[PDB]
Amino acid sequence: SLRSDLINALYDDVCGIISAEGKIYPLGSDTKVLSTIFELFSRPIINKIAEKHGYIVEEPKQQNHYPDFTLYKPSEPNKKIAIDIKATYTNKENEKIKFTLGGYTSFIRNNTKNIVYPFDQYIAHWIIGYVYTRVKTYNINELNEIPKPYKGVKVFLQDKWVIAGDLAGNIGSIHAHYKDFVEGKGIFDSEDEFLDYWRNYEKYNNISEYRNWIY
Amino acid sequence: SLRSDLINALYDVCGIISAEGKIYPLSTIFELFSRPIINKIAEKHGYIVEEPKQQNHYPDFTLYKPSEPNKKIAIDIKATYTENEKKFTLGGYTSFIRNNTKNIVYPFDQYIAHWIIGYVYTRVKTYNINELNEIPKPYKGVKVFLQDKWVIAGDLAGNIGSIHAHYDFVEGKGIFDSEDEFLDYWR
Repeated sequence: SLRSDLINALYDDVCGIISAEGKIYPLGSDTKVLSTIFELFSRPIINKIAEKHGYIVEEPKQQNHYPDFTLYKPSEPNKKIAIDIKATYTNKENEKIKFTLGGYTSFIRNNTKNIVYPFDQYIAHWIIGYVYTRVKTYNINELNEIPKPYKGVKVFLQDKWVIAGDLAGNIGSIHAHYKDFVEGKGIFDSEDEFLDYWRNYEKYNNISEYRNWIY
Repeated sequence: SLRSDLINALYDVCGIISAEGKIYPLSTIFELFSRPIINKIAEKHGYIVEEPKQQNHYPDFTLYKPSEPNKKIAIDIKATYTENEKKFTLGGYTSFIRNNTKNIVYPFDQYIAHWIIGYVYTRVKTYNINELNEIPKPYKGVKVFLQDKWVIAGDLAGNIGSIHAHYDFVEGKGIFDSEDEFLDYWR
């Protein structure tokens, strides 16, 4: 399985940005730089495991476009995997955390807008999450002093719908603990249910209401 | 002159470095570069800086002397690219400028100045400290400027597009006659 191999490759970080002159600038939990920093560590991994399974990998040449990684065996080109990399922080190790998962007004509702390949062609939508515990340049010899943005990184690979939640922030994911994301304990019964909730989200506001609405 | 001190004080990065010494080859970066500089000069003048607490909120940096809240300065870190040739975008012309209390940190009427810090670069496996030379750069050459929003703004988006001139920007060379004509166009 590309999937079990892949996730077990993720199971086994940043000091700052480095210049050509070897000068290092710390980053320290200041803003969105950490999502770009996270996808960077993953690109190599997604690539070695795919290759060792005969899978192509691809990225949105047209920059802003879903998903970060499109995978597929040339033989059966029509079954494509969507792999998005999301990241979130936790100030308290062992507290519940949240993620954002992409828009619901575009490709989930249109089919073609803002996606690398048409939605109908992807058979799986995986999510790679990192939960990192929140906590004048430097030399190459100062790596162990440079004020790090976080201390501890956790990752999980889970299908998108499984962890999707019922509240917008751009879809918000469930509000659970690291374990619930790994375990796969979301709130939707089927992905059919997840698609229908988010496509019709113009009646209902949360899952109870929703399920009543389908009556 | 905080505009002076700032400009005076006002970019080569080719990778991110890991704890294990490894280096990963590469607009958030320029953001990250300005922050440290913006703050050291302002503390040198007595301004408290404040970033936004939500996406899409003007401005990137609001600065003020606590005793004069209606004399805050807004700064916007803007960055684009060329190799040497022929344009930025400038927030939105629908919100805080016609509203005042929307999509902005403070009411537009508290800002007695708006600026833009512009960076115009030129575009184009892991390595280690010795391999540092072999790391292909992300951008060839980087230029920087600060100028008000009204001095370099004009036609339309295609946000709200600035002029399409040659790094002019530092000289002001824009098309509007004043900041009243600037607003009286986009409003």
